[PDB]
Amino acid sequence: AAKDVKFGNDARVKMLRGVNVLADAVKVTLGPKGRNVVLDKSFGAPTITKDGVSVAREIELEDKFENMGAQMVKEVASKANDAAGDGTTTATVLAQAIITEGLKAVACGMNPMDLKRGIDKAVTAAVEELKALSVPCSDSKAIAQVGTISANSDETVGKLIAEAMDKVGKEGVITVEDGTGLQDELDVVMQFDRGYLSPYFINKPETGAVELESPFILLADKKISNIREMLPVLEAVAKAGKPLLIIAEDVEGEALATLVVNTMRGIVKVAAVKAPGFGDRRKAMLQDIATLTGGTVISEEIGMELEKATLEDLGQAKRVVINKDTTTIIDGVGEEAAIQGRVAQIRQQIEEATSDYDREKLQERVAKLAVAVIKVGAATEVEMKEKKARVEDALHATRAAVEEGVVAGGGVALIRVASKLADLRGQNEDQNVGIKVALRAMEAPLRQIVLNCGEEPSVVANTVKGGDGNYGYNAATEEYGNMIDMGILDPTKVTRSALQYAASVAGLMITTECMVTDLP
Amino acid sequence: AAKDVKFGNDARVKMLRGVNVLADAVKVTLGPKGRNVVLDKSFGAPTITKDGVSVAREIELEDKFENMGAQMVKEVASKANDAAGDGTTTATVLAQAIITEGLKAVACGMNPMDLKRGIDKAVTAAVEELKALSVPCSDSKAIAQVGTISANSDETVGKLIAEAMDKVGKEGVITVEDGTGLQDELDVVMQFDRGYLSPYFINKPETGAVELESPFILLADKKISNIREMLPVLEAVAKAGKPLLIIAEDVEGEALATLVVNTMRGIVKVAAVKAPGFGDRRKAMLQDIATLTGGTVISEEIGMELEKATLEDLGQAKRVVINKDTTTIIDGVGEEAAIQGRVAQIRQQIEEATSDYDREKLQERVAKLAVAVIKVGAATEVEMKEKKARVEDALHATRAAVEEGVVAGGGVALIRVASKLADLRGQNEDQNVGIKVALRAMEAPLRQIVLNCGEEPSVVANTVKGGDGNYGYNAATEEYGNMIDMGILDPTKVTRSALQYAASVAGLMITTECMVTDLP
Amino acid sequence: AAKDVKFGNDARVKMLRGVNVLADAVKVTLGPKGRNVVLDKSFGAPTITKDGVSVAREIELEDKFENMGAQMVKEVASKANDAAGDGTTTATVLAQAIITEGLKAVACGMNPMDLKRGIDKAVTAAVEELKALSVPCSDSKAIAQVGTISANSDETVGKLIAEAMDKVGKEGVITVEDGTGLQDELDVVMQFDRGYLSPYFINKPETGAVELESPFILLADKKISNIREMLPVLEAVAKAGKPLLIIAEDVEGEALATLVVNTMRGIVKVAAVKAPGFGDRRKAMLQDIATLTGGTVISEEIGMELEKATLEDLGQAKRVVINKDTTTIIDGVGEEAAIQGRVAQIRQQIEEATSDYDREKLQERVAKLAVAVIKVGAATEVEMKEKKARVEDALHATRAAVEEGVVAGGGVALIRVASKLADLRGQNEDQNVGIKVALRAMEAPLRQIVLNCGEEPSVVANTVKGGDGNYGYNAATEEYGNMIDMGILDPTKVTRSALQYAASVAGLMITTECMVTDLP
Ligand SMILES: Nc1ncnc2c1ncn2[C@@H]1O[C@H](COP(=O)(O)OP(=O)(O)O)[C@@H](O)[C@H]1O
Ligand SMILES: Nc1ncnc2c1ncn2[C@@H]1O[C@H](COP(=O)(O)OP(=O)(O)O)[C@@H](O)[C@H]1O
Ligand SMILES: Nc1ncnc2c1ncn2[C@@H]1O[C@H](COP(=O)(O)OP(=O)(O)O)[C@@H](O)[C@H]1O
Ligand code: BEF
Ligand code: BEF
Ligand code: BEF
Ligand SMILES: [K+]
Ligand SMILES: [K+]
Ligand SMILES: [K+]
Ligand SMILES: [Mg+2]
Ligand SMILES: [Mg+2]
Ligand SMILES: [Mg+2]
Repeated sequence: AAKDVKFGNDARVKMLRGVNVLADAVKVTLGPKGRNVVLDKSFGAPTITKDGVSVAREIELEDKFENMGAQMVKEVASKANDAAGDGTTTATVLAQAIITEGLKAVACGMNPMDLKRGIDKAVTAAVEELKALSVPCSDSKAIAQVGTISANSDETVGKLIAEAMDKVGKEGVITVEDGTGLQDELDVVMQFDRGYLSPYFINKPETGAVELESPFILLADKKISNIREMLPVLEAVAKAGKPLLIIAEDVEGEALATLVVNTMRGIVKVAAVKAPGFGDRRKAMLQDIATLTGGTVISEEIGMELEKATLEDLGQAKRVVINKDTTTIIDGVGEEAAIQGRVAQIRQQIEEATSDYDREKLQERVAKLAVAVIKVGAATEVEMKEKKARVEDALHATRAAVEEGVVAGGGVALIRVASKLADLRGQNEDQNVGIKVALRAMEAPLRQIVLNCGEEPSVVANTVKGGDGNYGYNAATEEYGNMIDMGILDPTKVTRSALQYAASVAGLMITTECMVTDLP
Repeated sequence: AAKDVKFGNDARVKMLRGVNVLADAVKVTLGPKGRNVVLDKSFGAPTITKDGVSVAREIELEDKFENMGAQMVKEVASKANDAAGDGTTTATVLAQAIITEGLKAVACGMNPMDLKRGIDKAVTAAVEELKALSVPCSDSKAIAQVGTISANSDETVGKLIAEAMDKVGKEGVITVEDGTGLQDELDVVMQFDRGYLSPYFINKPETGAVELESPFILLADKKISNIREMLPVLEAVAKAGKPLLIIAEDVEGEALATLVVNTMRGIVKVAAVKAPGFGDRRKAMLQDIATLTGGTVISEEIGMELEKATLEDLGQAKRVVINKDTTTIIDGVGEEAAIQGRVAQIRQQIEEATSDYDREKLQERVAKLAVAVIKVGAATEVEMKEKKARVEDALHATRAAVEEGVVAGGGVALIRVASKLADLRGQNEDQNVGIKVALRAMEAPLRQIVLNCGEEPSVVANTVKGGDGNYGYNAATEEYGNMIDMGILDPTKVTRSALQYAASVAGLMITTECMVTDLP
Repeated sequence: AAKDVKFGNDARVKMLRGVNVLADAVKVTLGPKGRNVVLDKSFGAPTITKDGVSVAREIELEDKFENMGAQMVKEVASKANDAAGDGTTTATVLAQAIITEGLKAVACGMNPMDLKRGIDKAVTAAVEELKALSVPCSDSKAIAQVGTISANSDETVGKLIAEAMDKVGKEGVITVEDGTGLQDELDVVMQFDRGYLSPYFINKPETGAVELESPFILLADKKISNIREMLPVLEAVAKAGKPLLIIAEDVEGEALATLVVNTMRGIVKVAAVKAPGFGDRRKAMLQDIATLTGGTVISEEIGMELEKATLEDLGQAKRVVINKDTTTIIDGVGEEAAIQGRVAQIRQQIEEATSDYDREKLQERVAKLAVAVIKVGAATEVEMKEKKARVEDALHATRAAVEEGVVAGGGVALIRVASKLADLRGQNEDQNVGIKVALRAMEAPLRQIVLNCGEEPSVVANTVKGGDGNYGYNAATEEYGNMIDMGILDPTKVTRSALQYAASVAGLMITTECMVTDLP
């Protein structure tokens, strides 16, 4: 289509106006005295949220150029989220603060492409300075604090996540789901998403689930349809007394029908459940189970018949629990040598994972061998969703603090790094201004946090910069102090991520001399 | 699409204006001197109703922001309904009254997120205070009163529900349907909607129905067409003397034809009726019958032939009654262990029911095992529907009073709790104002009830607050007295639910600093 | 969609304006000096009609609220029609007259919900008072009068319906159809809609019909295709001399072909006709015939072969008449014990009929055992349809007078009841006004009838109220007298029905404080 083409200052002013709308909608949620944003949503009720990326993703403006502005800087907030899990508002606030200052310089005749070089240099330095300030965070008290600050000063959420990480370990997974109840709730477990195939197996109608006591476990790679194949193994289990779980690709009617009438009567106690997964991942996961239980995968492809299996090839467990949705193996017989060998193998499979998706499902399996769910409580569903948004953010920050340490919150970390880089220069004057642009932007987080409390950001900024180390402003309590002593901890990873991403995008945005878009 | 983005006070004023339209449409129905709302309805006649949620669900406003207001607070009324069954108007009135007072504070510079904390704290306290005031309600007189007040002072409805609960018990179900007649009507019963397949079975032409005395019961999952399958079992029943009921998927002509000539002559006494339901629900229900009668479901799918059944697999009952429309099994042989085991299973099936429809049919079956129907009478159909709306509400309130006690109605319960929390404070001033916001809102129900009588709400409120305990205003009679003595009982569960839900939503709504929606 | 929401007086004024349009279109047809309404109709010619519900059903207004008004009160006219069959205009006139007076009171500050209670009480009383005044109506002269008044003073229609009810009895059915001729026409009949299957059976080419003299009757449930099955019975009829009628599901070619050549020659005299009905109704009706004729239904389903039938199982009749369209059995051998037993069975089948359709076909069969059609004559088709509309109304009123007696027409019945309830009071003042609202409305029918004659309704009303008993205004003749002596009879059922339904709806309509509808 025919295009509208704008140049120079006109293009930039539009680009900014756009940035500001997105920025201005997100910035209002920053900090403990941050407020919430309402996002209308076509199919049913609107959403109240503090989560900066959530606000950002919805912004789209009418004016084709302004929109372009907002649509580019939206990526800062968005990428922060995909890497860190928190800091999305901070990231957005920095980005604005750069873009704004940079463009002002561009208008003064300075060469954008150098302003960029400055900014980028100042940031590469700031990243390293932050790694210096970073003190690690591994005790449950520190983690609970990060969690708490991350969930907008909700101590329960901190406490609860800290408890969770303590229980699953570090090679273990934590999810968050909507609770039925009014208060928060933590559940801890190997399990996979498969129910009984035969609802006539439930041996405890109390729970509506099958509870096989100290059973054998048959791992069939192929899908079963004839009871002939089972007879040899079913026989040895019938003369052993112990029950049996059958985890094959599928238990077809002809061979299912029978199995039912056999437990129906009490001849053998057997359960049938599909195999966890699809394709090569199934055989991989099915193998994981064999290792935990000390059984052999009866793979039809690698020269085994299901009839030539014996008690030998069956896994064993202390207990088994299966319901309409999930199957759980409690404490398998498999030796911990074989297990941790199998784990350090899958651990290096995640190293060569060049795609995120290949990494997801792999660490899921290592957690099954080395898992927890937090259920979020609230009165209504508008409440549920702002709370659940905070819990996720908190969990992310906690995992990030663990893996990269913490720094003083209240945006002081950045303010310090800015004073430490006060001597940084570039190859020429424009690059210098570029550095100074970035350093001045580093104050923005603190400044906005203070501004959302309705106090004079210049005055607070000055007072924090007059101090040392972890002296900062506690926006919640409205007085100064030692941020680490007051539990106001941001993960290093998030503060770093915010800064890097804002800089990346904002840097480029300053180099805009022409804009091309469709006509209205 | 391009979005309209509004901030701060503008956004809030719009949000309120919206809340008020919904609120203002619902509030007019509050209390005995409440009036009705007419809701136009595209396909045919309009609806007259007092039921506050019904009005709420229809509100949708033109202005995109105002709508957002109304669409959020709509959830208060809506959730009250899903939890309690009554109090939806009250809930809505509170919500408004909070939002309004809170936003006024937000405009005074107070920190919304703290106003929220206050409100929420005041409410958590009020919930506990209400549990103190709650006296239980288990005698039929008290229940009839709750029912009566709930049905806008209709004593018949109270009386009739009280009678119903007395007869079904507490582990028994009550439904409401449109009556054909002009006056109300209660019917009480395991039974299901299926008649005889063969009209030539009626062994008592007095009633035009089959009355099988102390019979066996055959439960066939598959549909029958050949008499071959029957011969083995039919044989053992023919040499046992006792009659037989056959409840299979269907009794086809070839196998039906015969069965007739056999009872025709007196060789065996047999009835044939289709199975209750369709698909997986049929097999589920067919199984319920087996448990009540001590029989086995002869399921062709899970490896059973109909020929290999014996007297073993047949259920038994004390008596059976079947007519053109319904089949009734009176007092089955099944052991109450197996029954209540089967029930506590279906009881937890209703827990995981995430859809309303999955909940309906499940509790229907538990009533068949552990049932009454109220038919509502009215002259026209406009009348039918407002009445039926009141009966449902009443029934809900009665069931809620039973399970959580009652408190003094006329909104006095809340007014008392408010005087008891007069000393409640928070961590800081903004939180205090937040508490006071909630306590002042607690007066709104009484105030609106009085205002719908066209009398001075301040004057009545003052006079009730000057009193003690259950002193209140009786809006119907226009004079003060002891609300429990005057039968003006609200269930605790509903009063609590109203307050909790209003607070949840309204709390969040006060934290609004930005709104994002589509352009017009 | 976005809604328009109106409150209080605004909403009510709109609601009324709507009611009035519908009311005002219907009221013009009231009474003997009533006029007609023309209803445009998309597919072809318009409709002229006096029938008040017919006018009502077409009204739909542009203004969304006014429409709501009209759409609710439309139900009065509509329900009157479904219950009574006449009085739809009267009902509509009352409804208006209540709504109007009630709303005026609501505007004076009186509590709508009490105004309702008053109205309803006054009506429950009026219903009983009317049952007092009701004198029964069973002589043909009285019925002819009701019919006449009902058909807007058309004596022929009265006379003709009176003759009809006299001939079919009270357990007999009357239909009305369009006539081919220019004048009205009554036809009277056991018979059913089936002709000969074989046109080569007509033994009297004068009429073009088969006249079997004193024959046997074979009732075959199954459909016949082979002459083998017939031979046993056909044999015994061939050696008996008497002819035979065969009423089976069908007489197929192979078995039809033969039967023809046998009567063709004079070996046996046989007729073949399909069975009356479809499905379970066929077997039911086929059974009715067996009872009237003293034969057995040879039902293949309940263990009978057609070959094992003998003269035993054949019905018998005095004469049989069959043409291209219908089969008639004149005076069957069946004993009147068995017949009236079969009838009092089908009579109670119509009691449990909860659907209108289940009632239609049942009383059709009782008439066949214990039926008439009125053909309406007119010149054109515009004429046909107003006339046919009056005949139906008349027939309905006659059947209603029969079942619930009559009262003095000209709306005097209601005027009397109003003077008798002059002392009725309620629990409080608002309820009193509510009663007075209803009593004043009871004058409206008379008042409107008089007003359609262009005479002063107040003056006539006063003069009738000054009188006693059945003194009334005869609007046709324009002078006063004894309404029963002048033949001006309304059925009690209709007068009662009108009042009850108007009150039901109008009562509720007065309680309107808010209206919610879509935007324009
Ligand atoms: N009590 C406090 N005083 C000062 N700063 C705080 C306090 N609590 C949290 N913060 C800071 O405010 C920041 C707010 O983060 P948040 O508003 O969730 O946005 P983001 O998406 O950037 O995490 C945190 O980095 C933290 O350093
Ligand atoms: N006669 C009365 N006097 C005072 N209050 C009453 C009387 N009858 C009912 N109420 C109160 O009015 C409230 C009205 O409930 P209702 O209008 O049905 O709305 P909701 O959806 O809140 O139940 C009840 O909680 C009850 O306490
Ligand atoms: N000659 C008459 N004088 C007075 N009233 C009459 C006369 N003929 C009929 N009426 C009255 O007028 C009414 C007219 O009924 P109609 O206009 O058909 O409306 P509806 O639908 O109410 O039957 C009858 O109830 C009858 O009482
Ligand atoms: F805005 Be962040 F995700 F707390
Ligand atoms: F408005 Be409530 F449901 F009585
Ligand atoms: F208007 Be009524 F049906 F005579
Ligand atoms: K945020
Ligand atoms: K209500
Ligand atoms: K009329
Ligand atoms: Mg955060
Ligand atoms: Mg109520
Ligand atoms: Mg009439």
